[PDB]
Amino acid sequence: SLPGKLADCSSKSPEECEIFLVEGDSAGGSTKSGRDSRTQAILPLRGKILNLDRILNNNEIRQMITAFGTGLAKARYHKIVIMTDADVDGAHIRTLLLTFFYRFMRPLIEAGYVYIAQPPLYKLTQKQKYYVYNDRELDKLKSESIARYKGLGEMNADQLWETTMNPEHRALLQVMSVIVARALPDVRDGLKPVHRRILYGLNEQGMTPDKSYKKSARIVGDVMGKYHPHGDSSIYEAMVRMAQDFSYRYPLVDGQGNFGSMDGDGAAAMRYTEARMTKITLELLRDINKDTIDFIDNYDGNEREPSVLPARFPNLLANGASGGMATNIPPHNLTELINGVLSLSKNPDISIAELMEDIEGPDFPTAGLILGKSGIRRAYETGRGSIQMRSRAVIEERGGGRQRIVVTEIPFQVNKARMIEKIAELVRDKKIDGITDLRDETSLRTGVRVVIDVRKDANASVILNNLYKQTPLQTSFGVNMIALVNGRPKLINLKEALVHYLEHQKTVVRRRTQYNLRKAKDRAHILEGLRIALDHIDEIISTIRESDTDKVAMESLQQRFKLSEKQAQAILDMRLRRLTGLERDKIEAEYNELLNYISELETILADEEVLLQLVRDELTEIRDRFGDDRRTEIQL
Amino acid sequence: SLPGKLADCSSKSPEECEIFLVEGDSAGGSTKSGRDSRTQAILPLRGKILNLDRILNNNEIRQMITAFGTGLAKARYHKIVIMTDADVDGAHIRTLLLTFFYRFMRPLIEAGYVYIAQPPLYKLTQKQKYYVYNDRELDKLKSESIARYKGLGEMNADQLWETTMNPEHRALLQVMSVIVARALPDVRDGLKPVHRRILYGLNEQGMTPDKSYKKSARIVGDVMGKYHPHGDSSIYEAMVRMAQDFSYRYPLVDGQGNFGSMDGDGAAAMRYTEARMTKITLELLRDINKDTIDFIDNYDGNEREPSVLPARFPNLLANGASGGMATNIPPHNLTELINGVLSLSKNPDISIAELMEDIEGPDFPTAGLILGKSGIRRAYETGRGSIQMRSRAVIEERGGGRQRIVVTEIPFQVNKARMIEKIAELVRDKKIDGITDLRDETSLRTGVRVVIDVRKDANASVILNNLYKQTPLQTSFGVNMIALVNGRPKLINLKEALVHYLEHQKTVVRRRTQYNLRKAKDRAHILEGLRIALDHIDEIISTIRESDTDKVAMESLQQRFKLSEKQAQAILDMRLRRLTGLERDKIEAEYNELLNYISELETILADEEVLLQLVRDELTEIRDRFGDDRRTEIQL
Ligand SMILES: [Ca+2]
Repeated sequence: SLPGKLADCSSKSPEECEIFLVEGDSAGGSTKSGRDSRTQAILPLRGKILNLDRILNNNEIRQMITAFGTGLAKARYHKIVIMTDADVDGAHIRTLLLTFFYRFMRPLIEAGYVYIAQPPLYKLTQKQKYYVYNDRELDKLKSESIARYKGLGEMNADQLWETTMNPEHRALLQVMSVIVARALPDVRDGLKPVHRRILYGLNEQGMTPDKSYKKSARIVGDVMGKYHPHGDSSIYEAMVRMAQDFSYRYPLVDGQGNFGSMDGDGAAAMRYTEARMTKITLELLRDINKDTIDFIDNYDGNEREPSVLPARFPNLLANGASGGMATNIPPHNLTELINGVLSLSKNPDISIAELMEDIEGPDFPTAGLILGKSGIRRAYETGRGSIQMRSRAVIEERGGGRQRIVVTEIPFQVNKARMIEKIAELVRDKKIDGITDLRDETSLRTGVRVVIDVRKDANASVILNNLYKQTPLQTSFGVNMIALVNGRPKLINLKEALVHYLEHQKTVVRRRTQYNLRKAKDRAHILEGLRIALDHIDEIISTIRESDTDKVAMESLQQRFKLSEKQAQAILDMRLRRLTGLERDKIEAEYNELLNYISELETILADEEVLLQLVRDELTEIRDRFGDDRRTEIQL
Repeated sequence: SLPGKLADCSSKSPEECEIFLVEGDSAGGSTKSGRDSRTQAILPLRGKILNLDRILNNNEIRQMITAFGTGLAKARYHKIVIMTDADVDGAHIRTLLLTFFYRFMRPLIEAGYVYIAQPPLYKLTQKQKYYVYNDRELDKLKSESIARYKGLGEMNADQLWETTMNPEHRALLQVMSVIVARALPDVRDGLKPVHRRILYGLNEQGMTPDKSYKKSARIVGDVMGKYHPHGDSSIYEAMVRMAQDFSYRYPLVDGQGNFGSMDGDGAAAMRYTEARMTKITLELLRDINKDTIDFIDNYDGNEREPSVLPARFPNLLANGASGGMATNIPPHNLTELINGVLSLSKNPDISIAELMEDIEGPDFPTAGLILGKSGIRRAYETGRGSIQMRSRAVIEERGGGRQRIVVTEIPFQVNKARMIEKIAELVRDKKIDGITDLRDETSLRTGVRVVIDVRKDANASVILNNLYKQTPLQTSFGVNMIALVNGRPKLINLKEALVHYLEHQKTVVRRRTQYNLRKAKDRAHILEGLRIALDHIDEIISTIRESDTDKVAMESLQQRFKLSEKQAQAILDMRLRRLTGLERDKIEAEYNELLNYISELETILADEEVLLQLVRDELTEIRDRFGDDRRTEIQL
């Protein structure tokens, strides 16, 4: 009987009593409310405390035991219900607890004293809503919107009680797609859920590069409330990351203010730093509203969001993807990439070895050196391979025979401070002799500059080679090209990544042509009715002003001038100001051009290669405006 | 020369060198970037570590010393600049550091080695923008929008460098309104910045009680991005608080899901819990868009927000205000309050003693007992007084002479768990004898129920009185009626609080009448032009279709039919569908009523008492629909 932590029941006979183990925040309070305190006692576990990571019993678990009473047939509660959420987090505790019981308290499992809660699963809102517990029941329910309960904290006390812990109605049980899709980038646009939502929220609020910087909170707050309902931290961090010259080969966010550093310096408060779209990002959301990608419902059903972006440049390979680290893809050269894609499109059957005549290999924003084509080959042929990144370092001779190491560029994602802080240790731990001083003079003007002062007697060259060994001054990049292909996580090699990409581009362009074509017809149709309308205006006003209701108006108009439902409507929504003299010709001018446009669009659609070239050209154009010089040197 | 923490410079002569102490997150990275690493070294202090709270030197401060070199004329840097933000937080570190230097390192101050940074203060955007450093310079600037820099993290590296740390241009210095207004409630609506923004964001997104619950994240995310650019935690917590039956006498938020408990149980994730407006909250935002309160610019200038709400019930006193705790106001009875206000309005000169014939005193959502009219009197007469809250407890006799204490209601804001957890200690510490068992069977059906089992030999009554002493089972409420009056924090007594309130109501109602009156005229004017327009339609179409541009159209119309600029405009924006038969009469019908309405509104405005009664009645109506029975008993 823990006083402050556990809620006790009146009954004292273990046969009657039942104890619910719920996650404190998940449903501690509401679970304490809906219960039948005459026979129901609750013990909320402090989720954070519980965290294969075995160790001495937790204060939380120790309490769990005390309350049971066995830790022996002297048990206090015959039934021990485990209430936990459906979510990733929830299954954690459910398993940890179960797993636990087996190891130090199996008799309970043997005795059938531990149960597992079964809350509703679905609520069908069609105010009438439904309480389904499994797909089959749901399938039968719907045949005879949906919203799946994935958190106990979504439910009120009484409902929690009525559906899940009230014996009369309850249905106890004796005794990872979120994790997946939520991390891995789509192979089509390179973005992972948070990033895509972010770039989308930038687009939706029209924070284009041509307009002024908006405060960061203004974007975090929007995305969090509409697409990504989690801590601001996760969104702001991910947004900061896209804005760092040393993190993205092609920053997608344009930040203003303090945005951290290679040393893991933090970024300023979100209400201080400003951010807007990068010009290259516009090529990432280009045509998004021309039915080029399928939209989906947002987490709660009140908004709509892109399953992918048009991604008019090969972003996955370009900017890379980063890691648990289920995947690990490196940045590449946009010019090389686009050139590689153009080479793919000229002939489908091109070899990875030939793709590599365009795509030299990785190309980190941080520059530096790659130590050989070996790991690159393996990584491109299979999707896995270690790649050797070594800093750009030179030694320079000065005064009284003294020497000096100057580190100009460091390996990607290496924390410069921790590296400096490390060499220092190797010197205090006397594992390095010759270093008389080390400074990190890295600034905006000098660029990265770590300076190691070697002494006269020492050998800088030798020391240097010893850093490649004892420090991050050389780091391996473990390629591991995993990405969402066809909704499923897949491992890809170089060619395959581009293939799915180019495919996406052919889909985007065609889908755009179609949208544009059916939007033009729609408008051409509407213009015909307007022309008719305007021409015989006298008539139109006659038949309308004779009509008693807007509905019969619709009727006469279609009847007498042979207008369509849409057309009649448009004429009724015409403003008197459209009656001026110039209008008629603008309507005819817009029409005559629109007809020509419709024609050109049907021409693209009709011919396969015409469309592919359209893709070829648009790609070529972007490469021309955004492509730049390679920074990382592959040597040997 | 701390390696990993401090950024070093090349120069080694203390005369040249200068060290900047900046707040790590504030501007650690951007400060490391803009610097002149040839003579400028930076030491970012880990803000969190630094937190009158004196103690053993911090690891942070210890580093500060090491780097200086004196801690002696053996100093390393002749100049020691302290860069910190303007914000509340910023002045903390600025003072802590200064204060520090005096105590263990005064020679430096004596030597003039410590300076203080002076970043720009204002940026005037009129793309041309300005860099002002003080109001006078600004005043001269504007005479010859504004946005005040209040965070170093708002600035880029190069600007930080150019304006603040570049010696050529820099202007060093040898050697709380936010805190205020940001906590205290406005005496007019009872709300404090976060709450008002929240209720406003509920209104702006139309999350009215008649529509469905929206996920909590959907409100947190909106408010945070538009009005309150801080951690989601602060907003969600404050929103949860407004939704708790045991926290607000009149919940302003209508929550669904897990929302915590008296035991300090947490609320569920914001993406799990649902929330919407409470019906009483509608009386809080009633007429907000009828020019009843002054709007202001939001933190970044892209949005507009209420400096106050209409607050059609006395919310400050009703729901209270809570605490550092600069203020502390208790909940009250809405019926009593409204009655007290009506009593005020019947005669301005009413005494606090008479107000108290309506307003019995505080009235906590948690019920319980108040121990006397004493502290109440003092609190109402002066705005300060201790009030004694005691639980509702009874003893009941059972079996073999055994007794029992049953606690039904506890004092306001007392953490029930911590209280139970406390009594338990008093029993293990053998400071209480007779308690054979204690249980907290509080549920939704049983309500609050703490049960203390006393034994036969013990005296429950005696024990009980010993709890009032040794535990929160009795708690004092320290009244302290401070609130924003006229932009300034002021202490108020009972009468004064209502006075400022009733005043606000007279302002709201009049301001509404005026808005309604000038909006009706506007529309009456527009209707006259439409009538004319429609009547002579043949003409109208003639003169319009003869016009070549919409501008000359405007001209002819005003000229020939003597229409006004607005009127001519409206006729041009008329849709052909408005030409149907029924329209003309609706326009005449709407007009004929509108004229009558305009008349009635001028009647209110004209007469003082007519308006006051309007307030009297509207108040009376709300009291009738929302007023309820008093829960807290004032006894003796
Ligand atoms: Ca947080």
